[PDB]
Amino acid sequence: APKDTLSERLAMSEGFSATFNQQVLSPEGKVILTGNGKVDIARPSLFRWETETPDENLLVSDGTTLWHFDPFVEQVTLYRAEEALEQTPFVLLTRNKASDWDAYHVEEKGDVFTLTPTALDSNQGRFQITISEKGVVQGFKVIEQDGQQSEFTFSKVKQQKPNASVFNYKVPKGVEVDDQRN
Amino acid sequence: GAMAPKDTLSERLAMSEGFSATFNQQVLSPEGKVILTGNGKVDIARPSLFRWETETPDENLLVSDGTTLWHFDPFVEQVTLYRAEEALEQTPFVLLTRNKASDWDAYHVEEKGDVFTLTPTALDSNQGRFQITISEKGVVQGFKVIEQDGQQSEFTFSKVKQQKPNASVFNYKVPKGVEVDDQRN
Ligand SMILES: [Zn+2]
Ligand SMILES: [Zn+2]
Ligand SMILES: [Zn+2]
Ligand SMILES: [Zn+2]
Ligand SMILES: [Zn+2]
Ligand SMILES: [Zn+2]
Ligand SMILES: [Zn+2]
Repeated sequence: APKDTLSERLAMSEGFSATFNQQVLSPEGKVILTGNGKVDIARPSLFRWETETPDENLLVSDGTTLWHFDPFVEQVTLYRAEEALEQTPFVLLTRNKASDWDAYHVEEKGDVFTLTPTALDSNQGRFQITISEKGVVQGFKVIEQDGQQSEFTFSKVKQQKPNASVFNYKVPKGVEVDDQRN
Repeated sequence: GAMAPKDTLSERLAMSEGFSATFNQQVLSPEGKVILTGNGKVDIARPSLFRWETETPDENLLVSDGTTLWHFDPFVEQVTLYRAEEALEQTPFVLLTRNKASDWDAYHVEEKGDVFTLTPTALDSNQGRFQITISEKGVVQGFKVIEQDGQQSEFTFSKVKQQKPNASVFNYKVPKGVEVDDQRN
């Protein structure tokens, strides 16, 4: 099955580190933004998404707190890691079992897996994960209902679980802290 | 598969007499960041026929009917004419129109899965390496032009129609008011 193929491929490694490039395309197909950064991901639930361009910022979850640090505005915002998917979709790359995909219909074409929300009332868009038969994640795409798509491609993949330390974010000096856990 | 790279690459290209598709381009610097994007559409009929219509970065048209290669630029409103048998001199895209082993005579070819890497056997070539990604069913997914210093111009195909375009698609007619730069020599 497609869900089982996706999950078994994600399960081949407990984590990875990589650089990424990003391209955002309008519904018309026009490039709106290009960006880049780095990622560390350990399964389940742990992700450290570091954006270099165009908006330098850090998003990091230890499975309990989701932190958002933006250096330009000297701000740290706190969220429940329970509500990660509401805030960011990158947490999908940290899944590793078929029951994690209950909200979606899954389809496979080669290494490309498309996850479509089951309900039709959805405002959420579809997702795509490109992952090799050896379990190497090649890309991730977020497609809005109106056709706008943000595309992430991974390179320089280190197919090893990052240390737990990488996700234990400490609030730094010189920032305001906005608690959004309640 | 990988023990006969040119035969496999040839057999896969021969699976369809042509295709049409949209394409998107990314150029990556030697340090791996995106420095340029583009898009357009392509029609290919095998052998030798191609129509590569670019929208970005520069809007322009390249089309060969096997005899004449036309390059039309709408900003300068000029079309240059070339001999089609020298198409490779002007564009690497003609490589997607091949379908037999003797067409890869100038290259060492490596197959790793669906990715075929074409390397000029001698280092002198101003051109660097080429990469064609094509399924076992013959569907071209992408094409890369790689420079020696690491820069890569990467093309990805989408909305593919695995069907031969009509021969009429490649019978370019020079539009009224366009200047003609004849290089057929
Ligand atoms: Zn994170
Ligand atoms: Zn709240
Ligand atoms: Zn053969
Ligand atoms: Zn055009
Ligand atoms: Zn132009
Ligand atoms: Zn060899
Ligand atoms: Zn005109």
